[PDB]
Amino acid sequence: GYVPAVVIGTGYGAAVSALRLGEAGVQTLMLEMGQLWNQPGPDGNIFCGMLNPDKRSSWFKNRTEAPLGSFLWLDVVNRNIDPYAGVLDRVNYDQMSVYVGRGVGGGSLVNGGMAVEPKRSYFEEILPRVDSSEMYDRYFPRANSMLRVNHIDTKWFEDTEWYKFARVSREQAGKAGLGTVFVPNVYDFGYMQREAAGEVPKSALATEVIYGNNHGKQSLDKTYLAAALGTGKVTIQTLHQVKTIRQTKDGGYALTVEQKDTDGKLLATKEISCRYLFLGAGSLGSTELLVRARDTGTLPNLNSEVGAGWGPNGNIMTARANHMWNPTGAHQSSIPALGIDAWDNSDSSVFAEIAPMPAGLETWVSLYLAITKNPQRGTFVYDAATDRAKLNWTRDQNAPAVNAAKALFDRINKANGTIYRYDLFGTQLKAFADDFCYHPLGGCVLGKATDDYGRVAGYKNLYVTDGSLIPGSVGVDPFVTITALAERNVERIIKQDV
Ligand SMILES: Cc1cc2nc3c(=O)[nH]c(=O)nc-3n(C[C@H](O)[C@H](O)[C@H](O)COP(=O)(O)OP(=O)(O)OC[C@H]3O[C@@H](n4cnc5c(N)ncnc54)[C@H](O)[C@@H]3O)c2cc1C
Repeated sequence: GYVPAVVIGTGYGAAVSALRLGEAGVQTLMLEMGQLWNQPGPDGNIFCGMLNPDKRSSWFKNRTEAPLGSFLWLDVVNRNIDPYAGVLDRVNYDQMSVYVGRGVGGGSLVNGGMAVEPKRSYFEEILPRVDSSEMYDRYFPRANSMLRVNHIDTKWFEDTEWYKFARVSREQAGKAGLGTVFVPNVYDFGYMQREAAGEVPKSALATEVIYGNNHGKQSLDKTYLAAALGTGKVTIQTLHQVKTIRQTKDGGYALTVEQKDTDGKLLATKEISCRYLFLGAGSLGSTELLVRARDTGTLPNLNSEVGAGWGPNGNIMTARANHMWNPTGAHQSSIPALGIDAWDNSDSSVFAEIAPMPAGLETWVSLYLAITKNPQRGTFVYDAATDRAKLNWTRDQNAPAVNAAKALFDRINKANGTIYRYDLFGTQLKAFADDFCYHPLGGCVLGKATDDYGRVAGYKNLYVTDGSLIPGSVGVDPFVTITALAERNVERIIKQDV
């Protein structure tokens, strides 16, 4: 039925939006297509780990997959599974696979927790219509506080076997003149210490992250969404996927919403209507809803910019083979702590996460997730035949990202006399994974598909809140930027529209 505000999804944009709506007294319903992850499974844990994947690992696939970079060591643990409403969805497009979370909390359930503010001068370049002073003065600090960002104890970091992998890359990078930075996180680093001491159940130190963390990680269900529920004005319905959006004849918006079980069986189709409609379905999900609505004629006044301007945050994965005297360790925390910041806003810019690997024995490999500045963009194009958005991105559009990553890591290899690994990303020789994305950005870009606060052009009381707003790149891990921009946007929307 009717409810004043509906929020589609429960990731970062959605969670911020719902909390502030509820605090403003607006009764709000959040619709999430995945599960509320709170039921102990067959091992007594909510989530499966990376060395024991099961159906919970995967959104409707029939076989588990190894985390990218890890196939050579983790294919042995893969198994056939029944298609199930699991937590991590590998979404396959023509020449790009985008990985997204599915559940109450969205990507916050599956991500590495890295909570980083973009460089102000880069923010100013990518979003020149946005007042950067309020972002840096007000909204970024608010986001970091609410998200419960915290910082690793450097003495513990320096001492612990669980971060040897990070220290090895730091030393190697330093021989090339390259520096590292500590990366703040939403994973409780005090908890992580006690894990190493054998004092509390392990999660990051038990090879968990990408299928969820049973402990330690402050995903959005614990932070913004808990607070939203606490207002008394917000509820969350799960296993509810919004399919269509239209503008009702008498005002407001109406949604068709499918309710499924965890096996994917359709239980019901419901119409839900509202006064205020907020899209927080992610870069992929929000954009799909809007291209569908435009091209099927249910939101005919959407503009041509809906679908445009997508990029993978310049994501490239690569790996180096260490010398035999530089082992990375059998025990690697699943939460990154250091990055290589070689980001100067030029086209050679790279911000690289020093990524753990989950094998649990010594491999001598250093793994990196590079974030680059690549101007190429893709477009989501509605396919009416299959009722799907398709992402028009081709692999050659990642050549600038590969080139930037390669130039940086070539400097490190030259300084150390090391070589790449070529075998971590399939049988063909391939040192740079260039057809995945963890950080999808764009599709409904701020100021192009929307006004400067995410109001969808052509419509009143229709808002986009999430990664689809970002113009393809932020130069850092994106969730803090999504969160801060959503804080800015919803405040203003409530003040002027609600
Ligand atoms: C492996 C991995 C590692 C990452 N590591 C980091 C990191 O360390 N730091 C960082 O900053 N970022 C990281 N990210 C990226 C980060 O998680 C995303 O940028 C962020 O979650 C995007 O937030 P969002 O609000 O746009 O959407 P999401 O968090 O993707 O949330 C969208 C939600 O909407 C739901 N949904 C979608 N369509 C519908 C629909 N039609 N109806 C109902 N519900 C719908 C989804 O199921 C989901 O719960 C990582 C991501 C992955 C996958």
